[PDB]
Amino acid sequence: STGSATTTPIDSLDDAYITPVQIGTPAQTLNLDFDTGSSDLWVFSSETTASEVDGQTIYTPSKSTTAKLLSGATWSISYGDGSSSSGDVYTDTVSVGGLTVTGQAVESAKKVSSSFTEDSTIDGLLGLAFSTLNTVSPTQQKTFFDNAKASLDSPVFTADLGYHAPGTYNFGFIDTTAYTGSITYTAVSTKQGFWEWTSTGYAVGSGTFKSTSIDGIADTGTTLLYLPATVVSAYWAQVSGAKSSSSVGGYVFPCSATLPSFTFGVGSARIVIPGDYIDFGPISTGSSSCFGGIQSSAGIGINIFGDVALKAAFVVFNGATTPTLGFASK
Ligand SMILES: OCc1ccc(CN[C@H]2[C@H](O)[C@@H](N3CCOCC3)[C@@H]3OC[C@H]2O3)o1
Repeated sequence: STGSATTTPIDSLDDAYITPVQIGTPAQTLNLDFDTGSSDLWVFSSETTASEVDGQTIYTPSKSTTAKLLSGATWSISYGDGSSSSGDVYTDTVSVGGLTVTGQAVESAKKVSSSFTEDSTIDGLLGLAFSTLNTVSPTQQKTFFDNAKASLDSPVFTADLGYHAPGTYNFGFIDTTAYTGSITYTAVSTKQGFWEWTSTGYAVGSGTFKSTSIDGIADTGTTLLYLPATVVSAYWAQVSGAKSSSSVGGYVFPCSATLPSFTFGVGSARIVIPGDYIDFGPISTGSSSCFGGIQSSAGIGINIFGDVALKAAFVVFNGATTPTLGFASK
């Protein structure tokens, strides 16, 4: 089997991407944030505290003839931005772009934090990291991909995120028309449950390539590119007037600036992030100070190849017995 679904930026800055997902019988279509950095599938629901729902589409398990309450199961997730969600669990039929899984754990939210409430465009998350990170208790549950894996033509999915444009998630096949040149594959460690790999280095603009190992995760659920302080300093040094601001919470730069590209290494291959991918616009409405899309990972503990990096590539999440990651230019 295979599946193919279009993924769309939620706003003009590509702050996140949503992908339509069919849940239940008859189908209830929710727009979910496909997140290769986590392993829960959770949704806004009929059970979510009413004051915490503001515009989102909800899953109503009582209206699904295939929904079954998973007895005694609960879930709770905290995210690094201080946001959070929690609730109970159903199993139900879930389909993505024509690919169907029966008995998928669908984690129904009873509570969500204010950041989720304030964002009407995201109806929940679909995790695509390794199932060891799933938060369901007392019995951990499997990801959509893990459930679909055996049935797929090939045990893979690909992420093809657009810059200010739609893109695609494919399951079970590699679309060889979606990239240029070759796909370079690189080793993955699953020891922390992530798609964790090691970049071979970086360049800033037309600068010299720096060979240096950068261990990080391929994370579609993170907006920006988070890299070591040394690297990030080297990047913003090439932007006149750029400064790290404590009050704003990272590097900002004059909106009139022309941003240099950023290149990262995948083995001997090179992925080039165009400079305008690194512009996330005025820090507040009407400001001439803009927020940078490359930020320091120092306060995180791990480097994160978020959408800013991934959208510059065609990315293969290879879930073979020994998983690997593939990157191609496009
Ligand atoms: O956009 C919608 C949304 C909500 C939750 C997630 C999934 N990724 C999250 C990521 O894990 C968190 N990291 C990012 C890097 O700095 C440390 C904290 C951060 O906090 C929420 C979001 O970014 O996406």
